[PDB]
Parts: sequence; structure tokens; C-alpha cells
Amino acid sequence: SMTMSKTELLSTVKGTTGVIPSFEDWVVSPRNVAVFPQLSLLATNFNKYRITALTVKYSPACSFETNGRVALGFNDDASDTPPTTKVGFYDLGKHVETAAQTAKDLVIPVDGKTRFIRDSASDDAKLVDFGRIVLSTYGFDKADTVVGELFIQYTIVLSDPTKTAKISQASNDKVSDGPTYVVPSVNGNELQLRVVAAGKWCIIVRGTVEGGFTKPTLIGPGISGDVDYESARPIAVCELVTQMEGQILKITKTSAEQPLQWVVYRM
Amino acid sequence: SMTMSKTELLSTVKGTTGVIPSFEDWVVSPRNVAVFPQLSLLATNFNKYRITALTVKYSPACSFETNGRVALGFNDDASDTPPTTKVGFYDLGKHVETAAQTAKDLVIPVDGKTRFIRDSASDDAKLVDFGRIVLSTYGFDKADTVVGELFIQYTIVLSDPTKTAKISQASNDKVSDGPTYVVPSVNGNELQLRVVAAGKWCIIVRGTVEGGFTKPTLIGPGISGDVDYESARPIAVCELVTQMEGQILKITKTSAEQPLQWVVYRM
Amino acid sequence: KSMTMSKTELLSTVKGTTGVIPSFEDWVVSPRNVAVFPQLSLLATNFNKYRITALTVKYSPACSFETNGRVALGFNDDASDTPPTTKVGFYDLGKHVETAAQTAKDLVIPVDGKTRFIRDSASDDAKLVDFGRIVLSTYGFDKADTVVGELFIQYTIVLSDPTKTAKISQASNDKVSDGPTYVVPSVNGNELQLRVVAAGKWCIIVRGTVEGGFTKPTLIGPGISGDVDYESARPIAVCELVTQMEGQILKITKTSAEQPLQWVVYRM
Amino acid sequence: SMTMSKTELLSTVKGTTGVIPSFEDWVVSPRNVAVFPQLSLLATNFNKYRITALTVKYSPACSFETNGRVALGFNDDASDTPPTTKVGFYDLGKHVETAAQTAKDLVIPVDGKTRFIRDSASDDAKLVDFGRIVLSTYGFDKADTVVGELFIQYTIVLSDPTKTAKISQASNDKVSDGPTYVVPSVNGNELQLRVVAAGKWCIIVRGTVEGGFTKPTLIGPGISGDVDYESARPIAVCELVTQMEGQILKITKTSAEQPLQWVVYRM
Amino acid sequence: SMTMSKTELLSTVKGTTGVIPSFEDWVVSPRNVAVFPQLSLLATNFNKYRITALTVKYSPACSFETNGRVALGFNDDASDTPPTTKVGFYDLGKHVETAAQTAKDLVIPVDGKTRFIRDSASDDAKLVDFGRIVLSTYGFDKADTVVGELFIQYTIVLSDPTKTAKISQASNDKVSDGPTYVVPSVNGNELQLRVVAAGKWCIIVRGTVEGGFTKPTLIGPGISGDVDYESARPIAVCELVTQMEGQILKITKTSAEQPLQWVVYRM
Amino acid sequence: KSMTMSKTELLSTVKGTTGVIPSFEDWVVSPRNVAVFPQLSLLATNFNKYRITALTVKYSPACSFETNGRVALGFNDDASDTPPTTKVGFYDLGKHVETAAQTAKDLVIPVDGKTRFIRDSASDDAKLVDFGRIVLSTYGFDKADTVVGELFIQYTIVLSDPTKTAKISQASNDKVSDGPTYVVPSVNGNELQLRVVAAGKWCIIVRGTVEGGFTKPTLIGPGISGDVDYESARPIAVCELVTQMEGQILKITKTSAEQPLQWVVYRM
Ligand SMILES: [Ca+2]
Ligand SMILES: [Ca+2]
Repeated sequence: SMTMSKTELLSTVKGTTGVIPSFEDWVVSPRNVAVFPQLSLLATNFNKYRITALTVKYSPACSFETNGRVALGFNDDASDTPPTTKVGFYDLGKHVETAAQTAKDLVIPVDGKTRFIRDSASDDAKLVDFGRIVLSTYGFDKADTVVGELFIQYTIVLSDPTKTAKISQASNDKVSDGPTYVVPSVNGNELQLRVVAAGKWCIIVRGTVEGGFTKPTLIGPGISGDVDYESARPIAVCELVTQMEGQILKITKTSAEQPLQWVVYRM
Repeated sequence: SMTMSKTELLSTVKGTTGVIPSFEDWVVSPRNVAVFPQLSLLATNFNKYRITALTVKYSPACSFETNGRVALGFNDDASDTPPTTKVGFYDLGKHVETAAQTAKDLVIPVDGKTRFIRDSASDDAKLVDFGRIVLSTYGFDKADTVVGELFIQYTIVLSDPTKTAKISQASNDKVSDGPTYVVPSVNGNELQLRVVAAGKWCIIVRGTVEGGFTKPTLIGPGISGDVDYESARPIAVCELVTQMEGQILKITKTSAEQPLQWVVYRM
Repeated sequence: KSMTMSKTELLSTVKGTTGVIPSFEDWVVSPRNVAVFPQLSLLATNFNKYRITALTVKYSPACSFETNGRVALGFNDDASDTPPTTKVGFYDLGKHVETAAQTAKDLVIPVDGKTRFIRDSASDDAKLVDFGRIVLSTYGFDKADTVVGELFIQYTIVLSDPTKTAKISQASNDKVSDGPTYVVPSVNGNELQLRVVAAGKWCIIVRGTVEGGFTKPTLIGPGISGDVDYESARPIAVCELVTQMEGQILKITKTSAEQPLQWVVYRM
Repeated sequence: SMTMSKTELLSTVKGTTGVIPSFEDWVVSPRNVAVFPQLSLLATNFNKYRITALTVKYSPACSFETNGRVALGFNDDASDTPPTTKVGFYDLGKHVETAAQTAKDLVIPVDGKTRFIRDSASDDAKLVDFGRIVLSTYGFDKADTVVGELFIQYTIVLSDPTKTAKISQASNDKVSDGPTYVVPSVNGNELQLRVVAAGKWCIIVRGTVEGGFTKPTLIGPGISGDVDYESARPIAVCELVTQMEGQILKITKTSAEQPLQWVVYRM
Repeated sequence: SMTMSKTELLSTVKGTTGVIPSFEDWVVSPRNVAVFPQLSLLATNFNKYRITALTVKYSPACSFETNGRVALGFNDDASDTPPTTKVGFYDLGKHVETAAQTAKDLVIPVDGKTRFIRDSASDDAKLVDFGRIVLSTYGFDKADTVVGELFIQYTIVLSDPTKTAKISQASNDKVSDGPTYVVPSVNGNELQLRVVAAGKWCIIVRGTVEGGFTKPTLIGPGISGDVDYESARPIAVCELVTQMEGQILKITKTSAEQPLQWVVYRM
Repeated sequence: KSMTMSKTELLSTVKGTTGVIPSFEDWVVSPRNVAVFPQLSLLATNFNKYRITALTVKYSPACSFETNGRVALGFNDDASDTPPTTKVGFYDLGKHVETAAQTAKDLVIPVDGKTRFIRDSASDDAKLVDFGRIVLSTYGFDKADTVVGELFIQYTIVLSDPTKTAKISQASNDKVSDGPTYVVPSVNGNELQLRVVAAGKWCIIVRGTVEGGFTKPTLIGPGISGDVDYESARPIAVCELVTQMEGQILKITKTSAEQPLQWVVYRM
């Protein structure tokens, strides 16, 4: 029985211009790297968890002369889909809105329930996950631009130690019994790996042919690293440092090539 | 910060012939992978530790006809030289002796002292390390034959949470500031990477030539995996599984080739 | 006997940092570290032990209008562990505090009741002698080089074991220095860098073997000026420098034939 | 003056065939190196001792197919003759019997009497010595084969601090006023120095001729070291390591040569 | 846990003429023979020590009509260098001065700290050593001449018994893990071994050639012994008795000879 | 704020003097004078004013048998007036005390309640800044060089006006120094003498114009040792000295063609 209390960096908050609503959601399970960078790592060694305390804090990093609004909401059951309308968010159990340049906390309620830590995709969200967090942004007069970050302050109890869950993520991960460090999106012959959280990582891309795929490319600011590429027996070894959520690795293969293979290790 | 109790596998025990004692030692430190395969991982998230309970147990697995002595000893002064004489060993602070067919437990005494956990070789062993364990054997009928294993039972309390440590080991680490997953051995153009403990690993070997080094080879029963080799820009991606301590990855290079680079990740 | 002092001192001047990538700065808390205890360091020279009873870092803004940016402070009591390199790493520290550029914030470092030896040299065991390390981080600003605010340390220490005065000059004791850590070196092959820890007036002397020995040294940094007296005969340089901000650098490159150079630093 | 508790190695135990008992004895005295290898050293700094706890434990190391009896006995009258008969042995004050595969402990009783520790043979055994221990074996299938070792567990309190005793042994000591590290045996021109216990020693042999004696030779498994020999002014400097009791240094001399001189230092 | 109280002879005090200051320093660690002749020997069997009481007593052995002054000082941390100016000594934590013909005590302060007994040169003085003693002499009107001696009166507690540290000192002692009985100083082809403390010793000098080195010579009063020399295979066996600190063994080799070898045993 | 300190320090070691002619030694009482305030001088560096409330000089003998000799102490509050040269002159001082070699004696210097500025440099008005001058005198001994006793200063001072740290290095400011008076020079035509005021570890650097400039410097005194690094190319000397008693001397002789040499002194 291990009790942890810490305030970690959850995500960066960028402004939203326009009129159509913009949403970002999370989930809340200690297995989720996107939410608990460090905690997820400790979580690999326990079967259960119980949250004693939980608060999401919005910490502005912009001037007082900044327009815009930031809203946070929480939902009891992770199985329900996030809101897709500004009305839905508001009909949600709890929500808080604040001016972009003003700090504000969302203190999430806690049941005494102790539950299993999710093992795979086929697990029941209602039984294994805690809830879901939602962020919304509007009223800014400048596109993507950081205005603040939100930190997660928690106190959860890990228990029932067990064998260490798997630490690497692979292309052929059956039932996603592995962690989710990166999420892929395929657009024809172009492949995109989106690094879910900030951190140090190592990704290995492998191919069949030889022309296979072109040397991969790093998309977005806040991502740097070393890309070791070798055409013959298409292979790339990328040692990256993502200093922000959602950075991108882009690889383009030949129509000749079969879908690419990859693994991600935590550095 | 909380406590943790588990009994992990430490090492297998092979026979030794003759009246002349054969030794093995381990320095007790939470970041020493060799002693705490699982725990070492957890330990990379705290600055201090305090062991409250620690006992080493020898568990036989051999036939009752075996001959031989198996003895355990502990010295709380990790900086002092390991014994060399049979008397040297028995003159240690605390020791226990038994026959190969008979189980025995060495229950180590504890100081209530809380201490910083080692960041690198250069930290003072007397300030950071708990002590040293010593295995001694002799009098067996035949050499390298397994006769039992020894497990480590503990209860330690981690504290002073902090920034996560280096999780990967590279061929150019700052005075052992990274975990020691593997220990290199060189004699000419032949390189050996001794894998410290049982587990799942991924090792990457790089060169700088074309024929720099030949496809690497696996030594020892209980080591297996895939060795993905490519001569052009000498590179090998070995995804291994080791069911026993001290297994070996052997790689030979061209007299022309520069000394190799390697990195080892936890799988 | 033993003395107890309390004082506030300027720790640093904060410059803006551009983009999403964090910039870091760190300080090791030790009574003889001039970077942190300008005046106290002198006094500290006459005792063997110290105990900190109160310690706080304050950030005070110098801007108030349209200035965006994050300013964060963190502390780590394991003075020998590596400094952070990642936004994540930093926030995972034992204690940290965040703020926006135009809003003041304080970091109160927790204190243990431990009395410890004051560091006599670069080879002392940091875990035994140093109190901890302080870390500043900045990123997210629009303008590159502008002063945004200042950092102050407010302390209360107790000096205690009296002895003969310690060495006041730092000298290259063939890998590792000898006295107060005025400068920290880093060798990069044939090139040598001496990082002058704190702002001040200093005098450094570099020596060699071979007459060709090393090239005339160079000053790297916006806040380092001085007079360099080079003599390529018996390889020697006498530099009287003026650092007006922490971390400036003195660069020297030697001949592959030349042995590792030696040096000394006097406090003017 | 303070107390001390330790369990030291006493001797190895070899088999004995036949129905006729084979014996071994040891006189319990803190300066008797044979019984207290380490302690004997400490003991050279006090004038008195008092044993509060003493137990001899036999620890097997043989296969369960071995045949044979192993028995231990104690007699608090060190001056009395050791037994010769099997009944003689079992009629002793306290004894314990066991089989070669089975561990057993002889727990010796204690008088609270505090006594002077022996300075030399001439001191009255009844006034100075604690008693005598006896090992007996018989019924084994084959002769000199090791079957276990016996350790000595004690708790004694030293007192009446004084001037340190002689630490070296010379070939011309005043009625055993020096430690007995070695015991000489002579038959003609052949000299044997039996090394009493396991340990590190340095023996020096001197002659008085030119060819006085040949380079000395080492007898027994578990004895090793350097023998630095020089014929002109017959001299040998042997730095040995003995991993077992009763090892032998053998030196042969010229019929002309005078009986040799030797000195033995602790290493 | 052994508690010792004894008053042993620390050193001889000789007069100092002239005007330039004269200093002598010690250190204070039970491993230091120079300070604890007998105690150092017992200390070889324990890992830790704690000083309960400590006083240095100056005991004059000269007439009342003797001019001169004697001063003693102590420093908390053994890492700091001894004073090199009369001002430094005086700025020291504690100091006491007395007339040469008058007895005087220096009672050193004690922390409750229990620390490890130094194991080698690479140990941390601040963590493992107790402090440092300094002696100064001046105002005498006759050169080297004994005027008194200083005795050390202590009460320290030895604890955490372990395997016996090494007892001999050798030329090739790596990291000085051995005791320091003698300190060498080389002046070209002349070698000097300075016997640190009074006591009985045995030193063995060995060479390569044959002319190797001339029969060694004893320098200083208060040193006598037997020197057994043999030219062929340069070897010397010296059984000495130093009745005072700093006596000297002098050996001169040929330019032909390589640096000499030697070991020192405690007699 | 302001601090008050009390401490006893070794002032000097007394050697016997032969004959009827007196030997003299003097000290100028000033908080930044290392000769008198070894440890305090460092602290004094952080204030502007001081006030002495208690001051005593003690002579303690080191002999007791057949040692003849007079030992006398005197004080003068006019720190700028010349030191005595005559037995008479000395005894005509404001306050003096006499004793025989084997008998201890104390001199208690009277105190005024004046708070004054601490001397920032060699050109400060002694009457305004210095407290006074102490004088030792000896003569009448039978043996020439033997230590006869020691001198100690026992004081209680109040430091008070806090400011930025003062200069710690002394530099030849073209006739008259700049910082603490570590050394006092006297030019005798083409020869220059630097008298090192107090025992300690020091580093001195001498420079010139003409390549021939000046001869390699010499150490004058029984208690001065060190390493001199001479380079007759660009006339320069780098001396790392060790004075183990007050008043040792560094001698340098220059070319008649050479301009007055310049120098600096660092405290190690
Ligand atoms: Ca110190
Ligand atoms: Ca001023």
C-alpha cells in the first residue's frame, strides 16, 4: 500500500479563435501517461488504486491584457462520450469557467471506491476507470498560442502489488495490453505517430523493402532528437525529447512497402 | 511516500568443487538492478530509502545425494573488501551455513537509518549503501550445476519523491548515473555484454563502417530473442528475454572498426 | 560560540525565454558559494559548520503590461542529482511553484534541523555537505532579451564550528579544485572552459609547459569584460576580469602536444 | 572490559571407518588459536575471561547416503585424559550423538567462574582452562572424506586489560608463552610444520650452511602461497594461505645441517 | 559492543629552538597505530567506534629550571590541513598552552556520533575520522631533547564486529587498505622507512639483482634489533624494537636495482 | 544593524634583543589590518564604520629560568605620529608598561567612544580613521635569537555601517595603494621593497615596461619562503609567498631606464 501526493504537469492550454466549440478530454486512470506522466510508471507494479484527493489547477502564463475564457468539466463515468456541444458541457456534473489570465481550480469529488487498474482495451470503463476530464477554450483573438498550463494535484493510493505490466508499445499490440505512448494515424502512404505526452522516448521504425520509407521527420515545436536512418532494410532509430503534448513523427513509405512496424521505449 | 514488501528472485546457485571457497557478492542498494529487479524500477522516483526488514533465503532444487556447502554472509560496511579466506568469510558480522539439500534463511539486522539512494558511482558507499551480501560455496562433486536459487525478502520504505532517474543504459554514461543493466567485457575485437538479471530487454548495437561487426550471437541456456542485423551502417536490434542472470550477448568487430556503441532499454 | 545571520540578497536577474522549450538555471546551496552568499561567503570562511533555519526565494516582477511568460522555481534536496532537462522533469521535483511573468511568487524551501560541515573543496561529498539545489525555469515569452524580474534569497543561517581561516583562492588541483568553487571547468578535448560562477571582480592565471602551449584566451558572454595579459613565451595568461552576471565563460584552447593546463583564481 | 559474541569456524569433519571410534580433542582456552582463530587475537590484551555462553554446532555438507556416526562430548576437567573407549566417551559429563547427514548442537554448560587466561604451559589447566571438547567418529564407508564442519558459537567477557602478549611464534619459545600457530614434527632430516588453523600466515625458515635444506614444499589441498627460496645462507620466506586446518609445510635438511630455526607471523 | 578505557603513551615531546614555528599533528581514528598503539590492534575486528571520553595529557619529565612552552590544539574536521602559522593554531577550536615543566590536560569535546572505522585512503575524512590533534613547541634553549611525553586517556566503544582487517603492510599496498606501520621516503638510491610508533616489528626487504642493496642500517636512538643480511638475491630480515616514535631503517640500492620491496609484520 | 565581536588573537612572537639599544615593533590599530585582525579583517570588509569598546595587549612569557631582559609596551592614540626611536622617546609615550622577560604583564589601551569610518585605502586620513598605534620594545637580553614570549590582543569591537563588500586586493595606485594595506613599499632609488605586513599566504605580481626591466626578486627574511615565477621577456614576476611571521620583505631592483614598477597583492 503506497500513497502518493504530487502535483504534476498535465497539459498546455492554447487559445481558440472562431465560433465553433473546441474540446479536449482525458479519462483518469493511473495507466494513462497523458494524465500522470510519472505516476503511470509507478502504476505498472500494482493491481489496484484508490483516489483520495484530486484537483485540476489552471495556471495562467499570459498577461492581464489577454482575452479569452477557459472551462473545465468532469464526468463520473468514463464510458459516456465527451460533450460535442457547449450545452452538453454545462449539463455535466461539475464545471468551472475562468478568465484566461486568472488562475482557477476544479476540485473533483471522490468516492471511496478502490478499483482495478485497467489491463487492456476490453476492460469495462465503468468498472475500471475513474471519470473523465474535459477542457474547452474560447474567446481568444489569436490562434494556437499558449496562455497557460494545467497541473494535476493528486493523492492516490496504489495497492495490491503484482508483476510489472509491459512497458513498451508495439505496432501489433493485441488488445492494447501495452501502454499508450503514441497514437498512429494513417493517410494513405503517409504515417503519423503522435506522441501523447512530454518526455524522453525512443521509437524504432522498421520496413520490408529497401526504398521502404524516406528518413522520418519531426513535426511541431517542442520536439527534438536524433534520427539515425538507414535505407537498405528500411530502419530508423529515433531518440526523441518531446517537451509538450501531441508532438509528431512523420514517415512516408512507398506504395511498394507494406504498412510499417514500430515500437516505443521509455528513455 | 510509502512502504513496500515483496520477495523477489535474486540468483541461481551453482556448485563449486574443492575445499577452496568460491564467492559472490552483491551490494545492497535499491537502484542495483541485480538485487532488486522490480524494485530498482520503483526506486528511480525517490531520493531516500530506509529498509525495515530484509532476509535472504536459500531454496534448494537439488537431489538429496548432492554434496557441498552453501553459506551466506552479510557485512554492513559496503566499502570493505569482500572476504577471500574461508575464515575471512565466517568471521563476518553475520552468517549462516547449510547443506545443498537443506533450505536456510539469512535474516539481516537493520539500522533505522534513512539514507539517500545512490545517484552514481562516486557517492560514498558508507553514506548511501546498505551493506554487502556474500554467497560462498565449495565441496560439490561437479562444477556448474544448479542446485538451488536464493530469493530476497524485503520491506523498505521509499521517501522524498522526486524527478524520475535515467531508465536506459548507454555505452557512455556519466560515472554510472544510469542503471547497470549490462556489464561490458572486452578482449581485442571481441565484445561481451553480460546481462545482469533475468528480464526482458532490448539492446541496440551501432557501428561506423559497413562490415563493422558480424551479426551478434547469444550465449547461455535461457537467453533468446530476435537479432535483427544489418551490415550497411553496422546495426543490430536485439529484443531479448533472459530467464537467468549473467547471460551473454557476444559481438565481434573488424580490426578497422571503432569501438562499438550500445544502448539497453527495459522491455 | 556560534553566530546567526539573516539577510536578503540578490540571486539573479531574470531574462525572458522564447518558445516552448524551457531554459534552466541552478544554484547549489552552500554557505561558501559566492553565487548565493556574496557577503556571507567571506564570513563562512572562519567556521567549520553551518545550519540553515530559514530559506526563501522570491521572484519580483519588473513588468506589468502585456508581458507573457511562465516563471517557475523548484528545489531538490539531493544536491548531487542532475539538474532537470525536461518540463516534465522539472515539475516532478520535490517542490515547485509556478507563476506568470507579471505576478510575484515565493518558494519556501523546507528546512531539516541538520548541522553540517561547510564545503572545504570541490571533492567534498555533496550529500554530506550541501543543503540542496535551487532551479529556475523560463519559457513562453514573446520578446527575447529583456529583463523581466529579479530573484532574491532571504535566509537565516547559523555558523558554528570556529577554526583557522579557510583558503580564499581556488586552484586546479590536478583534476578537481582546491578552495572555494569560484569557477567550474569542463574539458572538451583540447579546449577548456572556466565558468565563472558569480558576478564579481576576479583574477585568473593560466599556465603551461610548451612555449606554444595555448592560444590567447577568449571571453564568452555579454557580461564579461576585462584585461587579458598574454605571453606566449612561457605559456601564461593573467586575466583580470569583471563578470556582471552569473555564468560567464573564459575559453582557452591548448596544443595537442601541451599537457593539461593549470590555473588559479583570486577574488579581488 | 566488555563481552563478545560470534560464531567461528572450528574444523572440518572427515569420516572414519570401522566400529572402533576415532577421536579429536581441543582444550577450551581463549588463547588457543585452534579453537578461537579470531578471538585468540583479541585475547592477547586481557588477563581474565569468563564464558557465559558456549555451544558447538555440527553442520553437515554430505549426501544423505552416507553412513556413520558423529558425536560430541565435553569435559570440564581439562587436565583429565581424553577418552579411549567408546563407553569412555559416552560416559562423559555431556555428549550428543547424530548421523552424518543430520545437524546437531552440543550446548555446553557454564560455571560463572571468572579466570586468568593462560600465559604458558605450566599454568594449571584446572585453574586456567575452561574444559575440553571431544569429537568422535566411526562407521563411515570410506576414510578421509569430508562430511561436514563444526562451528563454535560463543559469548565470553574479557576483563582486566593489560600489556599485549607475544603475537609471533618462534622455534625457541619459553614453555609455550607464544601463540601456537604451528606444531613441528621431526623424523630424521625431515621437518614438518603443521599449521593449526585456516588463515594467512608468513613463515620464515633459517639454516646455517649453504645447502642446509632444500626449497620447502606444501602438503595438503587448500594450502598455497609463495615460497621464496635461497640456498646461500639457507633461507625461505613462505607467505601462505591455508583454507583448512592441519595443512603442512615440509622441509628437508642436510645430515650436516644444524636443526632449523623458524618464526611464524600473522599476515 | 566493547568499551575500552585506558591511558596509553602517545608520543615523546622534544624541545624546539629557533624562531620558526614547529608543528606535529595526528588525526584520531582507532586504526591509527601512531595514536593508539594497542587499541589499533583491537580495532581490526570491528566496523564502528564511538568516543565517549578523550583527553591528551602532557606529562613533563624535566626539571623546574627548564625553559620552553608546550601547546596543544584540536580540530573538529580531520579534512582541514594542520596550521602552518602560529596564528592558525589559536584560531583553532580548542587549544591549551603550558610551561614545559608543568603538567596540563587538553580535554577534547565529544559528539555522540558513532562512525565507521576507516577502511582505506579513499575514505572520507569528514565521515570516518574523529578530528585532529596538534602539538607545538617553542622557547627551548637546547635542540632536540626530551622534556616530557604526552599520554592519551580515552574511553571509546568498539562495535559491529567483523572480519579482521589486514595486519601486515606491504610496498604495493593498493589504496593503503593495510595499516600504516611505516612511512617511506625515497632520495634517489637511498630508501628510508620511518617507523611510525614504538613497538616490536619485523621488516623484510627484498631485491632483484644481487648487489641489490647494502646491508641496511638503523638510524636514531631508541631502536635496536637484529639485521640478517644476504647479498645474493638481495634480502634482509630485520627484527626490530623501536622504543620511540619515528625511528629509521636506511637502505641504499644500486642504480642497477629496481625500487625495493618490503613488508612489515607486528611481532 | 550592527555586530559586536570579542576575541583574542596572537599578535606576535617575541624574540630576545641584545644590548642596551632598544628594538622596536609597531602596529596600527585598524579593523582591516590583517596583522592585527586576522579573522576579523575579512568580516570588516562588509561595513563602513567601527567602534572599539575594549582593548588589551597581553605579554605571556615562555621562559622562567635565567633569562634576563626588558619587555615594554606602549600606546599612542595619534596613529600618524612617527614611532619612537629612543628609549626616552618610548617612555615618554602617553601610556606604557614595563616588565622583565619571565613575568607576564598587560597593557590596557584606553578607549574613546568614537565611532569612525574603517580605512578604505592607504590614502585615508589616519587621524580620522585609525584608532592608534601599539609599540613593543626589547633590549637587554643575553641570548640573541630565542623566543621569549608571545603577545596577544584581546578585543571587543562593534562593526556598523553595512555596505557592499570592499576590495580585497591591494594594488599600486601609482604612488599609494588601493585596497587593504597588505604590504607597505619603500623606494630607495632603483630598488623597491615590499614589506609584507603579516604572516600568511600571499600572491604578488610585479610588472614593467622595458624587457630588461627588473632583476628577479629576492626574499629577505628568515620566515619568508615561496615560489617565484620570473619572465624577463615582458618584465613580470608572479610570486606565491608564505610569510610565517610579520614584516618579511620582497626585494626588486629595476633598470634606471625602466619606469616605476606596478604591482598587486592577492590574499590566498
Ligand atoms: Ca572544514
Ligand atoms: Ca568605506
